[PDB]
Formats: sequence, C-alpha cells, structure tokens
Amino acid sequence: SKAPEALFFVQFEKGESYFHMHVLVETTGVKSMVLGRFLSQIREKLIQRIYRGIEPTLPNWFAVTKTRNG
DNA sequence: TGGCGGCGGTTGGGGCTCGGCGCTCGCTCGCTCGCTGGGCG
Repeated sequence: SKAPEALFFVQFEKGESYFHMHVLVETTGVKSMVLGRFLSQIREKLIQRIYRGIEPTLPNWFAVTKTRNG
C-alpha cells in the first residue's frame, strides 16, 4: 500500500471447531476494486514462505468478508 | 271431530386455494487495475 502509517485491528478467537481471526485494515491507499488483487498477492506470498509450500485444507483460510452471502 | 314424532335445506365457520407483493438468494459481464513478456534489435 506504500503507507506504513495506517490503522488496523486484529483479534484472535476460536470458532465452532477451528481457530480464526478478524483482521481489519484501513482503506487508505487501497480502494475497493483493488482489494481483491492485493489479497490474492498476499495469499500467494504467504504460501512457499510461512508454510514452506504446504497449503491449508480449511476452506476460506484467507479471504475478506463480503456484503451479501455469495 | 283432535295433536306428538322424525327428514332435506340451510350457512356461516374452519379450511383449501390461487394470486400479489415482497423479499432473498444465484449469475453476469463491460470495467477496472494491475502483472508481466517478446521486442527494442
């Protein structure tokens, strides 16, 4: 985003039977139409670095909450 | 000259019905916004 001075909020919780989080990032420098590409790039960077090639099996392991269900 | 007993209709009420309006889920597709690749040569 080229903007280290930005507000955020993270919260680690426990779902019904799996751990999850609720990260929040400001929209400064990142519009809505570009959020998808940045999220996909961050997802691709996560693998082959933090997990060392291995990928998780839990569906929706890294996405963004959408307005409508679909 | 005399009265005491049952049978077809109801006729609104509980119920099915077809419609309206109202909402709530899948699909979409011109647009956008990057990422990168022969070629410059």
